[PDB]
Amino acid sequence: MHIPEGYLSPQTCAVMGAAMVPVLTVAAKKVNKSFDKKDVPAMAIGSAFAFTIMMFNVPIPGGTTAHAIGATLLATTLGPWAASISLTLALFIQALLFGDGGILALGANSFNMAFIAPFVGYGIYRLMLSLKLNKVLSSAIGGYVGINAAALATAIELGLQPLLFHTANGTPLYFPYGLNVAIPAMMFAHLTVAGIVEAVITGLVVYYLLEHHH
Ligand SMILES: [Co+2]
Repeated sequence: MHIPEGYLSPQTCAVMGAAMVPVLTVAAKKVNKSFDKKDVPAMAIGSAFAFTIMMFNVPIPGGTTAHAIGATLLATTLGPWAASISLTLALFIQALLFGDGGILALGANSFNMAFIAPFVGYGIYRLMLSLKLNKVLSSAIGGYVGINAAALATAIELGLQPLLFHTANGTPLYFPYGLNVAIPAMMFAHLTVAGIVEAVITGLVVYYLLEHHH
C-alpha cells in the first residue's frame, strides 16, 4: 500500500507528516520510559522483519500495492508505541535507500502502516482477548483488521486527490482515481489476500514465540 512520490499533493504530504510527528514524539517518550537497552535488539529485529515481508507485494490497478506488514505482530510483542518506531524505521529505509514509497509521502505512509495498522490491530487484539480468545487467534484477527484499516486510510488519501487537486478543466494533478475506484480496488486486495497473509504470518510467529521453541 506504500504510496509512491507524486501520488499525493505536497499539501496532503505536509498534513500527514504534521500528524505523524506528534505520534513519533509520543512514541519516543513512551519507549524511553519503559524500555531498557536489553529490549532494543527486539525492536531492530522486528524492524528488519517488517521490512523484509513488505518487499513482497503485488501492484493494484486503481491503487498502489498489496503486501503484508507485520504491524500487529510487532504491536502485540513490542507494544504499539515501539511497533510505531520499528515500522517507521523500516519505511524510512525503504524510501531513502530503495525508492519504495515516496520520501515526501513518508508522513502518509507511516501514518497508515506505522500508526493506524498497529494501533487498530492492537486495539482489536485486546478486544478478542477480553472475549477469552487465545493470543494466537486474537493477534491474527487483529492483524487482518489492522492492515485493512491501513488500506482504507490509503485508499481514502489517494481517492481524495482528484477531488481536491485538479486543473480548472477538472484534470487530476496527482493521483487520478477517485474513492469509487481506489476504495474497492485497495479493499478487495486487502480483504481477500493481503489481510489473510498478514493474519497467518501474525498468528504463526506469535504461536512459535509463545512456544519459545516449536
Ligand atoms: Co505498501
